[PDB]
Amino acid sequence: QDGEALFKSKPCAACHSVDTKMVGPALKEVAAKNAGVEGAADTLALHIKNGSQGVWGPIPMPPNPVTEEEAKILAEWVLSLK
Ligand code: HEC
Repeated sequence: QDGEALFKSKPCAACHSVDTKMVGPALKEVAAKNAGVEGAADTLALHIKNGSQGVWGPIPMPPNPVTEEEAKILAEWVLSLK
């Protein structure tokens, strides 16, 4: 309740997903990509605010209105997804 709920209010669900997918790699598939790199939370923060591409597909992710506070938490729950 201190990590998943945030993903809800966060439009990250509109594009990303938890047990499926639509545009970007579901945090589940992404968690496995940055799993070995548990310290990937810092790299994601730079890929979320300034968007990022080539890491998954030719679809650059538009910058989202997220700060370091929400970007950090959301990054902690995404890494703890599984
Ligand atoms: C559709 C406009 C998206 C919304 C809304 C959010 N994200 Fe996204 N994200 C999107 C795409 C298409 C991609 C893949 C980009 C690529 O080419 O690889 C992503 C990727 C991420 C990642 C991983 C970045 C990487 O591994 O290099 C993260 C950590 C991520 N997105 C986070 C994130 C958050 C927290 C969002 C809500 C603020 C969010 N995304 C929304 C597309 C879209």
